[PDB]
Amino acid sequence: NGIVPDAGHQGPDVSAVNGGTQVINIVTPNNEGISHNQYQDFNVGKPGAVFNNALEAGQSQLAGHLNANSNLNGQAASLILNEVVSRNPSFLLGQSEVFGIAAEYVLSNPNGITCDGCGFINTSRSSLVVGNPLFENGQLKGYSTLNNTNLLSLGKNGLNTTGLLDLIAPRIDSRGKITAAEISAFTGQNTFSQHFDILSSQKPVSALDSYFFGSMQSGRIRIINTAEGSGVKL
Amino acid sequence: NGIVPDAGHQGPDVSAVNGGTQVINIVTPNNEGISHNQYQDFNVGKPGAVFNNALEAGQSQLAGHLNANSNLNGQAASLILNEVVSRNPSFLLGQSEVFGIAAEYVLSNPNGITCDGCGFINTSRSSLVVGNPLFENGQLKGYSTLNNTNLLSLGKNGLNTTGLLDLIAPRIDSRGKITAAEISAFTGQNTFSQHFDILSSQKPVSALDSYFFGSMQSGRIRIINTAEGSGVKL
Repeated sequence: NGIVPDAGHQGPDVSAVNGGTQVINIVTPNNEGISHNQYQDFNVGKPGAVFNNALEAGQSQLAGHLNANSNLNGQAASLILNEVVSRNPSFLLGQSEVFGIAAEYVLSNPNGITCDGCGFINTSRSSLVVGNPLFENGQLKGYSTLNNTNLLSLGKNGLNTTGLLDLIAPRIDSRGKITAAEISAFTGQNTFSQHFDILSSQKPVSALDSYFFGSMQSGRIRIINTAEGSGVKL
Repeated sequence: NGIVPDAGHQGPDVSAVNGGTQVINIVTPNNEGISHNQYQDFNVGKPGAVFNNALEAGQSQLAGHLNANSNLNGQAASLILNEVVSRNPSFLLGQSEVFGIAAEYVLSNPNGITCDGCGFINTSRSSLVVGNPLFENGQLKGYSTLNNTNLLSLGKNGLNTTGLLDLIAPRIDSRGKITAAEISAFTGQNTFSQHFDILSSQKPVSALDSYFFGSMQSGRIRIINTAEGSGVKL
């Protein structure tokens, strides 16, 4: 059971189909179209995980036939925000599929995220954020990696998606092949808008060095490091 | 004598001061402010090279006191375009200084460019183009790396500038520390605007792989590879 929802209102319904693939019936989107899901644990194993963003029944790639997600109330998410609220880091070793209506996908975990052979299916954009979402008056205002020195790690088996990819962390350590339509990596201690515009930056008390080994199979790569002094090694 | 001007109208006056530092009195800018300099050979050694873009006499960093460049006729270049028109590749092993009015700097050499401990002083933007400039009706229209498989190489001693940096080539092989305000690397077989907007791209007949080893000390890095299939290894 890699994914364990929070007990409260923003905990989605989580189950599994024969073979171990996890199925997540994401919570009702708010009026902005954001499904804000909170978790005590968020990990994807080799059998993968399916996030049900469907308004009609149909065939998922990883978990077979599923009904429409009743939680949606006829209103598919524009953004599936997965927020780890505990101190547990995340490990992604398999595919995350959005079943139904294609959406943006975010995993935020300020304790650390590791991706080793992970991928994202039917996402327009997927973002991995070692940091927290920022909310004002119940609305998403952006993200923060301030005062955080934890790591976004990408292992030897890499990361694949047909969509856009954002990698957001105090520091990144990547050792595998990253395949994506576009890759954006933002490092350092920053605050961000909803769309990962950098709004502010702070100088870390100690060096925050990032390391990119391996190939990046993408037509467009951007790397922004705001940690004045700290570098990007390739 | 690393730098040898073309014999014609666009060949600048090239000399040297005691110690071997080369001094280039760039040609009269056109009405767009472009000083279009043509060369049989263009190489910068450890003593460096000073491009005289000065309207008044003064002190250069690398070559001591110089007069204003008489060729300017009171009209400093906005862009110093250095074009190698022969089949000779370029090696840059030292600093290129713009003396006088800060300008944009371009070196175009479709035969190949190698930079090992090179740098750029008093440039707002410096671009290394393994490719040719494109001219229509006497005006600069952009650049081309089409039908070219040659290499932009950066060696163990790296490249330093306080300004923006563009690296434009069919393929790039970098093994050292690149320090710049911003780094833009565009690889593949492309046509470009004057400002390195990609206007067209072609699929190369064979793979054009680029390799980035070493650190990139810059707050903003962009890598665009249009060679569908070919990758970027870090």
